[PDB]
Amino acid sequence: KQYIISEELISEGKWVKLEKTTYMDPTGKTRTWESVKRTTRKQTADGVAVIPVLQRTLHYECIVLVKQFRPPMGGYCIEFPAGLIDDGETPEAAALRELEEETGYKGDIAECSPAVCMDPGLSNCTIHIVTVTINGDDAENARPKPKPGDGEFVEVISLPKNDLLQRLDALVAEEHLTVDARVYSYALALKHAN
Amino acid sequence: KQYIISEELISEGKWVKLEKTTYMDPTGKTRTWESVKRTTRKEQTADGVAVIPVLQRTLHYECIVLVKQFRPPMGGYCIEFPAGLIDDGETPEAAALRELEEETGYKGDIAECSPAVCMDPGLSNCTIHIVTVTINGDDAENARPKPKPGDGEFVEVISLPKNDLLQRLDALVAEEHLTVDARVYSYALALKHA
Ligand SMILES: CCn1cc(CNC(=O)c2cccnc2)cn1
Ligand SMILES: [Cl-]
Ligand SMILES: [Mg+2]
Ligand SMILES: [Mg+2]
Ligand SMILES: [Mg+2]
Ligand SMILES: [Mg+2]
Repeated sequence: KQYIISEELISEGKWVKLEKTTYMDPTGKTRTWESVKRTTRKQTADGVAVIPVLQRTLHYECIVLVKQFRPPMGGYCIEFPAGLIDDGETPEAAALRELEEETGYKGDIAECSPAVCMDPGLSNCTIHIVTVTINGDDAENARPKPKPGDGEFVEVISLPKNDLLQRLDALVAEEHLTVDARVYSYALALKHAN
Repeated sequence: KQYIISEELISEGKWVKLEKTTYMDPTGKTRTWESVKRTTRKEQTADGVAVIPVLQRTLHYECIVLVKQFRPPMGGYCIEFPAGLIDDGETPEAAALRELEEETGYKGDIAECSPAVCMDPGLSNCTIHIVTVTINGDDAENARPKPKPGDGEFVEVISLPKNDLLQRLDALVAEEHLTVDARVYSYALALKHA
């Protein structure tokens, strides 16, 4: 019933563009929206985010997160490891690679979402969420080696899965960090389950 | 270590702008980023709210109330938590309960309110509060609830059982062209993972 009629470029940077989208509303009235897109998409999605479940015997299961300065936020954020998918790369492969580069952990794929939207009122940006388990007792994950790309500066923060939401709240309260909405949503549901 | 040095307007719409962000990297070197912001944020502690609405009714399994809308940036239909921008002077809780009623017809009760969390921090400064609200589906107010959508706003309500959320989302994605939001999918995943 609703659909895109046209898109007008407003401004294109190296990484991001802003468009004016014209669309037909379900009454048959014509309407405009300001839309953001990445200039990098080729892929099933722009990016992957990895939910990394660190499993060590005789320990709580942990969710492995990352902390990094985010220029658009003007501050540090706590997030799932994540990055853009390389042209020709599979989401699964992008997940294991990003996870290794950002955390040093080598992990196994458990499940992979369809493409899901990041902020559909604002952008067309999509990701695959990839659940990965990490056998923390294997020698390759003993002293995990983070291999950052150029200009990446990532701190790793592992938090117990069964207390994730209280732990994140603590970090916000004391460290003045910004938690990612997908992280926070996952944490909420761990508490809301049953 | 890292901080913003300057922010230069590249293009400003009515709703969104694009900025050339200059910052200090942790090595002491100056770098740039392209940043999206909204033009609408004033003194709100966040741009918007998303509501996690837990519909509770005697002798029913709890349902998560979700909305389906056409999203011009995406060029299609998306399934999301009920959400909107926080009006100037409005509390996040008030905005959550107001958007929930407008989008779904339901009158909720506040359960909890997150701190400001980031929507896509590699791209934008956009933030929300994620507000958990219970809905007393036994109350006569919530019996046959009518959305009160604004001018040009057209929302469908989809209530799904919490205890099977991920499979039910997967089944809807299998039947039609539509994208699930990343926060909704994250929440459904953690419910499975718990
Ligand atoms: C469908 C009816 N309607 C019109 C508006 C006004 N436009 C915007 O809020 C907006 C925000 C971000 C980018 N572009 C446009 C809100 N609902
Ligand atoms: Cl798991
Ligand atoms: Mg990354
Ligand atoms: Mg990376
Ligand atoms: Mg809305
Ligand atoms: Mg609304």
